[PDB]
Amino acid sequence: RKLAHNFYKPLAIGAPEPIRELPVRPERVVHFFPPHVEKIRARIPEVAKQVDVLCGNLEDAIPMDAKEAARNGFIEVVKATDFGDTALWVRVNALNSPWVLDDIAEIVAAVGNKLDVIMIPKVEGPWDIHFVDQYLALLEARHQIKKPILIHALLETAQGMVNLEEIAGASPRMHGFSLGPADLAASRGMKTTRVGGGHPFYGVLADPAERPFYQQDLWHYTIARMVDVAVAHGLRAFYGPFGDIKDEAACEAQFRNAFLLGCTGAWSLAPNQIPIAKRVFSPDVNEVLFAKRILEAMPDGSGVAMIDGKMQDDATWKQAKVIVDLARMIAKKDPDLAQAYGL
Amino acid sequence: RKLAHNFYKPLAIGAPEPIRELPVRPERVVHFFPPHVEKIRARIPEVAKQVDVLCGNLEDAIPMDAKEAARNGFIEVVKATDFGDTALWVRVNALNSPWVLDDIAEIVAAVGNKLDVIMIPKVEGPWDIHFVDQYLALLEARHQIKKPILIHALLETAQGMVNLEEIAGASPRMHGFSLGPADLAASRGMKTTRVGGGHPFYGVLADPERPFYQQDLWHYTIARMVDVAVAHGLRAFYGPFGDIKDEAACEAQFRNAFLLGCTGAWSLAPNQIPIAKRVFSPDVNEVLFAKRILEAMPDGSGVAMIDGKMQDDATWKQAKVIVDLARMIAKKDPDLAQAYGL
Amino acid sequence: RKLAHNFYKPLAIGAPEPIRELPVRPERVVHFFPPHVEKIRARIPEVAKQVDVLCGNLEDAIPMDAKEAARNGFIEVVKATDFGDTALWVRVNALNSPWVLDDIAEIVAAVGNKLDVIMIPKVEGPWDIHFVDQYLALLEARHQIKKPILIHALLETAQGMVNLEEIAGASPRMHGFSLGPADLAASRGMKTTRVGGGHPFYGVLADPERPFYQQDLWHYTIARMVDVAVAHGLRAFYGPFGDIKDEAACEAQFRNAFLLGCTGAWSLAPNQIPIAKRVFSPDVNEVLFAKRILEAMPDGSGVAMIDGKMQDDATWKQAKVIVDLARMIAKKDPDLAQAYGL
Amino acid sequence: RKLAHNFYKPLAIGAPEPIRELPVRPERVVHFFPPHVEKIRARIPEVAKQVDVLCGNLEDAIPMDAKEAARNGFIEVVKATDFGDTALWVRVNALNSPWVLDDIAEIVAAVGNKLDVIMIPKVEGPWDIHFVDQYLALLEARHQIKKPILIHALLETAQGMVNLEEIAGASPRMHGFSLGPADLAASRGMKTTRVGGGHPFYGVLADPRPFYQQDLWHYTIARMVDVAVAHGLRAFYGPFGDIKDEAACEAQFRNAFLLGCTGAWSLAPNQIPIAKRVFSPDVNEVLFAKRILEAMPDGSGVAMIDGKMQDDATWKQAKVIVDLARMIAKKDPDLAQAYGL
Amino acid sequence: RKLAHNFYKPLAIGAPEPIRELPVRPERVVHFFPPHVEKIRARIPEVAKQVDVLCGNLEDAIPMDAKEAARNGFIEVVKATDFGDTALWVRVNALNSPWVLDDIAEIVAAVGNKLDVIMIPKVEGPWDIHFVDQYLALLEARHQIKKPILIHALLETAQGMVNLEEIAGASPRMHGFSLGPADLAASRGMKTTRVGGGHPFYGVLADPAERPFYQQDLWHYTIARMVDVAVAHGLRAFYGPFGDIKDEAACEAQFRNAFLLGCTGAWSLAPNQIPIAKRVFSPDVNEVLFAKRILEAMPDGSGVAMIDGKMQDDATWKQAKVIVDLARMIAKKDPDLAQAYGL
Repeated sequence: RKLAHNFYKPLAIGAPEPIRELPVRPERVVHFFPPHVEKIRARIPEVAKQVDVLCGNLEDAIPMDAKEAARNGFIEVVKATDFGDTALWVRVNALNSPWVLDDIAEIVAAVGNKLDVIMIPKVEGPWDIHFVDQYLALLEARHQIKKPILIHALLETAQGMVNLEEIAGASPRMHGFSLGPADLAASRGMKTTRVGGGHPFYGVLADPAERPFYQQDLWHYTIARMVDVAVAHGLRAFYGPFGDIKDEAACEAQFRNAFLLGCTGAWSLAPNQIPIAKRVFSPDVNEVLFAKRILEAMPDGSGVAMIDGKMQDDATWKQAKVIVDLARMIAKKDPDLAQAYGL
Repeated sequence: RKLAHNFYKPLAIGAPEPIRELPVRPERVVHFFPPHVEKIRARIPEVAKQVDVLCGNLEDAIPMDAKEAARNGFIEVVKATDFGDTALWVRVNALNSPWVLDDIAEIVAAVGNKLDVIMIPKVEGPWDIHFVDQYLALLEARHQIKKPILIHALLETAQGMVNLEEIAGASPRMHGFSLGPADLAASRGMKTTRVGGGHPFYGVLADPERPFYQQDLWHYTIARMVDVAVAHGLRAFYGPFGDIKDEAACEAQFRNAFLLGCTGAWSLAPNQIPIAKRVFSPDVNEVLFAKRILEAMPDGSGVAMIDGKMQDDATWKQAKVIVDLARMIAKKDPDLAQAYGL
Repeated sequence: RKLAHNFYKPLAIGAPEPIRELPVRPERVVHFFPPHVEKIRARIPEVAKQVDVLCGNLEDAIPMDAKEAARNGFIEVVKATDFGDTALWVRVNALNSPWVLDDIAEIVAAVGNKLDVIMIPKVEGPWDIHFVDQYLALLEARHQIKKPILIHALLETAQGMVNLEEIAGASPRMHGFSLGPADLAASRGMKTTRVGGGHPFYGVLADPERPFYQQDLWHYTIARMVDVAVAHGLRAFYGPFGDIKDEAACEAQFRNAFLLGCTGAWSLAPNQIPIAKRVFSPDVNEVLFAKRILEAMPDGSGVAMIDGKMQDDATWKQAKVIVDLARMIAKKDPDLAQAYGL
Repeated sequence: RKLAHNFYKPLAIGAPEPIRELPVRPERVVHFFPPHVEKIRARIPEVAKQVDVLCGNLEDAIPMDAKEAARNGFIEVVKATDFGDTALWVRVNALNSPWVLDDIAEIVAAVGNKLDVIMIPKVEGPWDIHFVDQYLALLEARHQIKKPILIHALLETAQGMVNLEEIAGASPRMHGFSLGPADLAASRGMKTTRVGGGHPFYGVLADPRPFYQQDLWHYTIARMVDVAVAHGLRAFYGPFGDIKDEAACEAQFRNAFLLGCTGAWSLAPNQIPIAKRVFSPDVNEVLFAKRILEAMPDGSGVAMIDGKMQDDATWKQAKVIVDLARMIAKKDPDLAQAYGL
Repeated sequence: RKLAHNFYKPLAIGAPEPIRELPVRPERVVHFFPPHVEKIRARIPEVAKQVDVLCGNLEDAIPMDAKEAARNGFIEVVKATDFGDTALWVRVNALNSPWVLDDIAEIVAAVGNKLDVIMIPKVEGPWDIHFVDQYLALLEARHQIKKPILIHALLETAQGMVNLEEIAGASPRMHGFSLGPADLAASRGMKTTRVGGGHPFYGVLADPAERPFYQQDLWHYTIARMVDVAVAHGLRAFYGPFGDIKDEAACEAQFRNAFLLGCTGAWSLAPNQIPIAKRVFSPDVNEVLFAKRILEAMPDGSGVAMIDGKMQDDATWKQAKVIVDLARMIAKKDPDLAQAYGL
């Protein structure tokens, strides 16, 4: 628990000033891609135009022999690509791995000024954050990175869920969390199906034709807790990978459940999940219109105002301010939503 | 959190001795009324006889040009009304609002001896409780209030849910928590259809037509609220249900709270009044069992075993609570009086 | 918490060295038996062969006038029986009862080397663990117990759930947790139709006859229990299911706990024995995947990758546990032996 | 720490109700004695009249073959002695020792209604207190002890000094702390020439040479007092080993007293009057407190004495120091007139 | 402790923005005066010209029948006086007294825009700070106070010393601490012969004519602990009152002991203590001359510099900046120190 007057200081001389609040931009879909596959690298400038954020993958589904080819491939394609409004993330290897050191160092050195958020696997405590925060700062100051590279934590273990508060407030670099269904289920010892997301035998048997069996959601406690901790710290919650690429119905349903609980976006591991994520995690229409009324009653966000019998202040205003700014950005690339939002 | 030998001490010279445990009384329904409306104000003495708890509202749905009127209005009825066995609460404005200072100060000064619980909107940390505690204490001393005015925390933000333990044990004034569904959903970013309800699209899709089983949005919230509240000797409450017209959903939602361990719920309309009282009335067989406990242990001392279960002091005090509670309800409900035998 | 270098030191001179990790063995079923009953006592050596864990009961459903005969009767049967591969547990009385002192002391004194785990009722805080840990150490050093006796915490209060993390990391004696549904629901104010069951009136009403989707009362509880236990290297157990004859609902409830990460459940009758064993037997596909991890990394060192997932120390020793557990079960079950390939 | 509404409840059924405040009584001197020595046991009924607190010792300086004799001898003399106004303490063996179980269990069983305070050696954390608290409660309930036996923590390790706040607020049984100089110095690696004393070579050298000796125990005692007082506990100076050096003994006792310590141990009859003389309540403080008790008849309302507002916390301490002075006045005629009680 | 992103927010709509760093100004002497006394009240414009800080007293040594007179007297003299460079404090009554509410409310209402710091007696925990913080914010918003009024905690109990960390980080209003010797000694059970002084009989007796008796300082632990907690949280530590007015020798020695341990200033209960405090707690000439070179080496305050073998960063530059500003302000009032400092 750092002191407030030390929390927002750069951890290295020449490192960029830590952020006071998260950058507002579309993050409905976190599209993953293997940077070592040449065919994939070829289409990256085209796919970048269809997604909110594009994320390079050096960890899972990346063979041990391809680790360096992935890192170099990532650096290669990023140097050549103008991502424009699409954000750039990268998931490096775990902190105990023999690749993570070169992963962060070589990438920040080469394409640090294009990198927005870095994803760290298997974050189990604030000590993990402390290392990465200090490590990035020294790398940022070294190569004159102009904007602080944010930290996205991947929740994969039982300990991670327990230490969620301490992780959330360990650094001003914190961006948010991603629920890793397959990894977390393996850690906890959950028996799920279809690489994480449910099990048809988890339900309630009714009292006595045949007794009704009402399936229940295995991930209620997990997401609910993830949202509360994240929101309280001004961070965003995300549903991670939905491994069952072919079941688009279960995918959209699972994505929707996350959205209804307060999640910002989800991962896509294939071209068919891109439109699903962008559709589900798009800001509610009525919610956008309501926030426009709030911004109109309060030009500065100063003073006291009441809308629909509800007192307004700086908190509700900044909040209305982010969702309108967000919706406007989405409207800029979606004529159909530009009409529905009036933005 | 304060030291044990300082926790139950008055925060002001003249302030009444803090309570050691919650006053036992019916709290199945907390009826909200707008004190600035003379028409509604005039019916208060008769409504009070219909509800367990009556709560004046100065906050939401009370216009900014009517705050002073709502405040002065509330003082007016309370001065002129004898509430009898009905508890008197009031929901003042937010701690950052330009109304809260005069709200608490003037109401305590005028009717502090009739006010039981004050409800604080948007409690997010123990620092909120600490302010209200010290502020009330100085006010109680100035006007010689005989009973300590308790504090009810309204949960409306994510931080409030996370800091629930710190809030619960921040003061001996703590009464309990009310879930503010609409406000909490807005804070978290929950997508919900109507206040107090859930969402039709939250559910589990069955494996490869595929059935769709709706889920409860508020399960985690109520469960955590109950656990924290009970552990600190407080009481958990379900807040407002915005759909007055839909009584079936209202009873179903109130029942979900009751089954998880909530004490009562809010009522915004007269049709919600009998619903809350019916749902949150103490379980009959549970009451009947506590009567055996109180009898096996008249003094409440020594060791006793009922149905193979050992009875210590903790279970006895719990049994004393529900039996007394059931009796105060049986006092004005001939049917429950029959079932309880009280 | 204690410092790391002190955490694994014995609390008494002559007390066995504290374990660094849980002893791996079948714990799918915890069969309870009243040691004061003679006809039950006689059939014990036979019942022991049919269960993974046999637990003597001195607490609930044991009359106060039979407490001593239960304690003595337990010592008698344990003395004359070689339980073999069956784990031996005992549930003593509550830490505030007038029996617990003689319970722990006399049992450890006589059969301490045959006792594996002691179940403590109503653990509410780390202080409870601290007493038993220090108490046991003094008793172990006195009678030269070679194996450290582990503590199994019974969760029966809301405060216990709130302090679950402090309880989990209070001692290396910690084995795991078991839910006490009848008590935990009483403490919370939860309404259940069965001990360890749910409630048919708890569910989501659909928007406009309106269908009613039942929900699980225990989702929050089990989920929190699992995360805390697993994080501290402990095992979470479901506990008892009241409705003995509802084997259908018994299996479903046991299954839900298993799917969430619970190691096993209690059995209150012979018919619940095969149900618990069937349900909590290690998932076939976890066993298979674990063997691939072990086959890939002989000594557990170095870096490897299975199905795209990097394997480290944590994954390896976790896989070592599963296979060892599956092998111990394969030994006494030919069907699972072929399914596991062990 | 436990929750406030649970903190003051008996930890066993039939156990006496936990105290809310420390019992007010003279504790200027804690006189130790070896209960196994029959010659000492014979004079105890008379020695008790000469000390504020009498504490039997089962731990240090008690041979391993005499541990059982000491425990039985203690029970024997306590049964035979009417202690009157003299407090009865006992220092059992360490919590890891093979004697502590029998020490606490058998003594409480036989003379639990005469035992006021147990001194526990080498208390390092709240866990130590949690065990003793729960263990005592079950023993108290079983033998129907009428008053809760308090716990006095011995500070003998660096860890104990670090976990002071956590040890203090871990139980309502907590009476206070005694400093254990020899063992604490050994734990820290501190160099002292005497048990309870400092070191002549610890000091400040002047600039170009006089050498100004410093007190090694300043930090330790100051920290102990703050933590104890904050929790409503009493801090004590432990044993002073150098029996013959009465000048240095009084100086060490006085240093502790000036910092806020309640009393000190006595390892020999000659230290008994020294502790009394030093740790007797200041006359001026007693007289000023009498003014408070007179100005505020019930302790309510708001008064002001010498330009200082008197609430309830100030009045409660005025009441404590006066009651304490009166009890001492009951057996010291010189202070009876000095205090005016 | 609050989260960093909520820590620096107004606690009320209309309340001024909380400070990020302590205002830099001469605080060597905090001169106490009784506002209920007429002749004192009439010389205030003259005395204020001779002190760094002027603090009105409503608490100790103020009779109960004079509480209202003192409160009104303070308000009247502040309204009529332009204090210029002199800071204005006030010590209201204890938080449990029947005078606190009126003390704070009426003063903020009438002279809130002239009040710099408010001193609270007997601060024992963060909860105390929490009340005053919120109370002030609601009063500041109501009366349009432009600058936030800071909180100065008086240490008078053993509990206060123990909870010193939680107190220091309880609010951005925190200015620092003052040691209250008579009250704290009474709480602890200490014995002193003078208010603020030690005790002759507290010392080390040398080994075996006469055995020498080396006197020891009673307040070493207290001041040392107070300084570490204060400095860590970016606060300032003050000695407080030295009750022995006559003994100027002991007063200066006692003030110096605080100054050598890092205390910013002390109270002056009498006109003869004013020049003593100003002389003692004036910034050391060596620190000013050296800290200037730091600013000289690195003007903007960034980059990597090295002075006398020691690396200079943001932390050291910021501390060097304040010591020169402080010295320059003092230079404006003292031509001797203006010569020594060179400012």
